[PDB]
Amino acid sequence: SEPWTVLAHKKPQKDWKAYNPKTMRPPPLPEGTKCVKVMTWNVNGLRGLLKFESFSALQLAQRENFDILCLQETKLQVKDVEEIKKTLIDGYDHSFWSCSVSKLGYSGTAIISRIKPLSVRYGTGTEGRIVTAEFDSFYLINTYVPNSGDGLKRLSYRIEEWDRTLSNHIKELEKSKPVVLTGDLNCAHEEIDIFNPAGNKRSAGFTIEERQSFGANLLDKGFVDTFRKQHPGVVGYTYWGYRHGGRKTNKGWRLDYFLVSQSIAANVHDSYILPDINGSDHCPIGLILKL
DNA sequence: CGACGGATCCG
DNA sequence: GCTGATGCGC
DNA sequence: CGGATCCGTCGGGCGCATCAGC
Ligand SMILES: *O[C@H]1CCO[C@@H]1COP(=O)(O)O
Ligand code: NI
Repeated sequence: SEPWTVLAHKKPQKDWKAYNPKTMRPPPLPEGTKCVKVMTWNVNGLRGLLKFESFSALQLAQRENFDILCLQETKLQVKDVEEIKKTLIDGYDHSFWSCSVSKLGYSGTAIISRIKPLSVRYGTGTEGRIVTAEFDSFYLINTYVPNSGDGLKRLSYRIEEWDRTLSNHIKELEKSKPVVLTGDLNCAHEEIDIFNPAGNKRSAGFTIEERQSFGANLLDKGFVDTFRKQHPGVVGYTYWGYRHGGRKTNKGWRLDYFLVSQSIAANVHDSYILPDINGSDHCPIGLILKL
């Protein structure tokens, strides 16, 4: 059973088709084409993902042979890094772990690479949400965006504080070299990125305030949503809530993105989703960027 | 988080 | 010290 | 009027830190 190949939407369109990674993906590049492969996955507790499947990271390298793996919601403490650092995967010696010191066992991002970055820096310019990694031709920012929560308590903090600082961080990097922004942006951009847009108008993640900041602070600053631009009018989800068993019915959201600067957006070859990989409420997404 | 009614618009 | 029960915020 | 909004409230599943009880 492949529920992601079936189109589930409350207000769909005739031109829309459900994402099928078997058929809707292009084939890999010729052996030797200078490129870089990046994967992103919200693990919803990395210690819980490994208790479920120990080889979750290895089975990604076996299926895609990525160069860089970006993670969100690792829910790791600063003391838990070294033990995970040795038992997650081999051959990726450059792993950087930003953990949350405010709330313990909460949030937490990571960037695990096999190519040595020129420089890595957490935060802008506490909850482990920003990891900027410099490379020979581009920055790579792995981001886990905070949620407004029940009652939209942090909605003003999300719009006037987080989305503004995140945008200014990305543009200051573009002054040097282009940007590949990945991670859990925690926002369903358009109505095609959610199965029930009408029923979540006031729900955190699909509020109009968050959706306008998705365009203003991010896309309208010279950026492209690779998956949407590669597959215009194609429904694909990267999240399914446990509360309603949404993964068995494909009733989900698209919260994980690969936003790439206009400079190198043409060099994007594939922006895919792997909805068959279980172990978390999210599923991994990938990017194949030509160099 | 999304499901499910009651109650407000509203053209 | 180890296992289960509890309360939290996605 | 009556379909299309808005909105009040619950039932709900999970990874973590924490906590007492054995
Ligand atoms: O249920 C979704 C809608 C808004 O945020 C949650 C996703 O939570 P994350 O696990 O992406 O932080
Ligand atoms: Ni989550």
